[PDB]
Order: sequence, then C-alpha cells, then structure tokens
Amino acid sequence: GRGKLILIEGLDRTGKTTQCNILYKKLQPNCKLLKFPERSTRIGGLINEYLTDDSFQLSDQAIHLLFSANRWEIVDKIKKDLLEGKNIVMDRYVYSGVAYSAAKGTNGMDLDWCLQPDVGLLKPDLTLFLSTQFGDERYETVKFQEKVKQTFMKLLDKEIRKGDESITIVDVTNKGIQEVEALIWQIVEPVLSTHIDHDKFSFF
Amino acid sequence: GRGKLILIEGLDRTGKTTQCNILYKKLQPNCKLLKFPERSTRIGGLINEYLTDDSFQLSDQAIHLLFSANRWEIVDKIKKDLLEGKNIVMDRYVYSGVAYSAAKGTNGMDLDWCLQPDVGLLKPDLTLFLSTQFGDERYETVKFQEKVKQTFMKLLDKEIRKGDESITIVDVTNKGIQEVEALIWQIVEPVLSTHIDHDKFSFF
Ligand SMILES: Cc1cn([C@H]2C[C@H](O)[C@@H](COP(=O)(O)O)O2)c(=O)[nH]c1=O
Ligand SMILES: Cc1cn([C@H]2C[C@H](O)[C@@H](COP(=O)(O)O)O2)c(=O)[nH]c1=O
Repeated sequence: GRGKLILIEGLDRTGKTTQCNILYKKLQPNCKLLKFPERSTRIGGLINEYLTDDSFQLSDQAIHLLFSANRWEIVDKIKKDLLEGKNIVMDRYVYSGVAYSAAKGTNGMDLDWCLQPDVGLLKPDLTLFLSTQFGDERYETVKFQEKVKQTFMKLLDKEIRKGDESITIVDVTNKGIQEVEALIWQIVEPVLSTHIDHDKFSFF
Repeated sequence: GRGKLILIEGLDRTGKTTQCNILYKKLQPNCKLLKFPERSTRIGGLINEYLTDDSFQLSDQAIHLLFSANRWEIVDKIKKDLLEGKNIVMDRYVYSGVAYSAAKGTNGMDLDWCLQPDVGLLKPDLTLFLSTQFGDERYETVKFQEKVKQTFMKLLDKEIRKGDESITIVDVTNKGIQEVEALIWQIVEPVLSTHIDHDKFSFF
C-alpha cells in the first residue's frame, strides 16, 4: 500500500541519528531520511542560530513556534512521498517538539499548549523512543537533559495510556549499535509488512 | 498605574495605520507604537518576504505560526513598557493572525486552531476594529479581503458574545480622517483615564 512513516525519538546522545541512518540505508532504494529540525530551510537556519548561539535571543514561545512551523513547511512533501509508496525515516518530530519545550517550566507552556501548533500534522505509523538509564548546543547540559527525559516519559506515557499503540519505548542501556539495530528492526519489520491503504492516515 | 494596551485592527487600507500614527502622536511623550508584523526582526523578515514575494512558498500553517512567533518574540518588551507606565498603540495583533489565516478555509485551520499559538499573549485593554460596509502585497485581492472581512466579523462577534466588552467595532465607511480620529478618541480617552493595577492583565 502506501509507504510507512517511522519516527525515532530520544535524548541528545542515545544513538537515534546513527540508527535512523542505518534504517534508511537498509530500506533503500524506497526510503527517505528526514531530520528535525530541518535546518536547511530559512526557518531552520533561524533554529540553527538559536541552537548554536546562546546570544541569539528568542523567547521560549517563539522558538517553540519556529520548531512547529519547520514541520509544517515540510509535511506536504512527507505526505506526497508516502502516497508515492516511499518509506520515510524521521530523526525527531512532534514528540521532541513538545518534550524539550515543556521541560523548561515556562509559565503557560505546558504539554497541551506545546502540542497545539503541531495538531493537524501527520502522526508516524511507528514511533520508537530510545531510552538510556555535547554542550555544543543550547539544550545540552546534564540537568536539562534529565528534565527533558522525564517530560518525554510523562508525554509518551499519556499517549500510550490514551491508547496509542504505535509508540514503543526501547531501552538502549549498555546495548551496542548493532544490538540496538536488531531490537529496532524487530519492531520495525512487522509494520513495514503491514498493508496501509493510501487514504488511511493518523494525525496529531 | 500601568500603561494601557490599545489595539487598532481592520482590513488592509481602511485607515488603520493613519489612526494608529495619529493616536501615537497625540499620546506623546508617554506612548510607544508597535506594528505587526514587526518586520525588523529575523522572523519579521521571513514574514516580509512571504508578503512581498510569491516565489516565497510557505504552507499556510507555517506562515501562520511565524506570525504568532513574531508577537511572542516581542511580548515581553510590551509588558515591560506597560509596567513602566507607557501606553502602547498597536497596529494589528492576535485578531489579524486568526482572521487572515482562518479566512483561507484551509483544512484543519479553523478559528480555534488559528488561535492556539497566541494563547497566553496579553490581551489588549481596548481593541478597536475599523469596519467599512494595493495588491502590492500577498493578501491584497478584493475577493480575499472579502473573506477576511466575514471571518473578522464572525471572530469578533464570538469574543463579544462571550462577554468581552473591550472590543469596539467602529464603522468608518465614507468617513474622513478627522472624523475617524474623533470616534476613536471618544472610546480611547475614557479607557486611558481608567487606573489599571500594575498586576492586572488579561490574556488570550
Ligand atoms: C524536532 C525538535 C527538536 N528540538 C531540539 C532537540 C535538540 O536539543 C535540538 C537539536 O536537535 P538535533 O541534535 O537532533 O539536531 O532540537 C526541539 O526542541 N524541538 C523540536 O521540535
Ligand atoms: C499581524 C498579522 C497580519 N496578517 C497579514 C495582514 C496583512 O495583510 C499582512 C501585512 O500587514 P500590514 O500591511 O499591516 O503590514 O499581514 C496576518 O495574516 N496575520 C497576522 O498575524
């Protein structure tokens, strides 16, 4: 049927990016790799400066909105690809959007507020969250990272309790690259061999 | 007490900018004038390209979120100004954001979706909508302006029916510059004479 939207989520330095690349290479020639934030766009370059230069000042709400816009500027391309039968592997998406922003404890920016901008976006057919039991970018400090992880856990916990079965949390503690690759492949293979009709999609 | 947040909304070319300028000129030396979109910022600049050039492609949802972000990157300064006693005259704000986007009739982009990103933003102490019974920028097409008009009315009617008494629709059809100014002042002046507690603020 139509291609699958596979998302791999997780904290900065958990092997997420390495695993997306591996999966991507494995699903060739019919697979695309998408990273968020997509820094090559005009909006993305703004997010880059924000991430890499602590001096670039931008309120939490604003940067948050830029991250959402960055997905919205690409979602049409994503859908077109899936419909044309192409699998897509995403390195970060809505869940990072909500978790990293909500972890800051800024007045008004709760899970609910953080999610709204992304409401309407395609939801992945499969989301894997890599969990482990630098300092180059803004959000890279041990204390914030611990904060984002509890937030990710809290958010994914709600979605799962709310009946979302497409979310699988994967513990990568003391697991090497190819061991993680095998666990992932275990969850991923079954969905790739599931037929999804072209008019069938889920949205946030 | 604190300064007042006075907002002038309306369609393109309905006298809005002239009145804002007039009011700002008369509230001196204690008044700031703020325009949205505020095109001087990095985000403001992307908005400017979108508005002045068709080549610039950006999904309706993405441009919408930038508009919102543009307000959020400036809102902390607006609050600082008001707390410091200065009055603020605004030329467009949250109401334009919702109406112009919701007027597109894009799927999932209804009044509610369009409002979410702005939730939390300080609501003005007084919002005047200049109503009437070019083509150099993107939304300046008679047929689109017509849709935006109807959307603006449905939007303001809802906020009014909810009990927001700070919204005033001023009909300026065939009225001159000095007449509109007098009508605006009749509504504005009572509000400027009202003492507002440093801590009291309303929000979207
Ligand atoms: C996709 C996305 C990323 N992030 C953060 C996660 C990272 O700390 C930062 C850079 O991510 P990266 O290392 O995957 O490029 O972006 C958000 O805060 N919001 C989002 O919506
Ligand atoms: C502030 C704002 C304006 N607009 C549109 C209305 C105007 O047609 C366009 C440019 O405004 P301007 O002529 O007042 O500078 O911006 C939105 O679409 N949403 C917003 O958030």
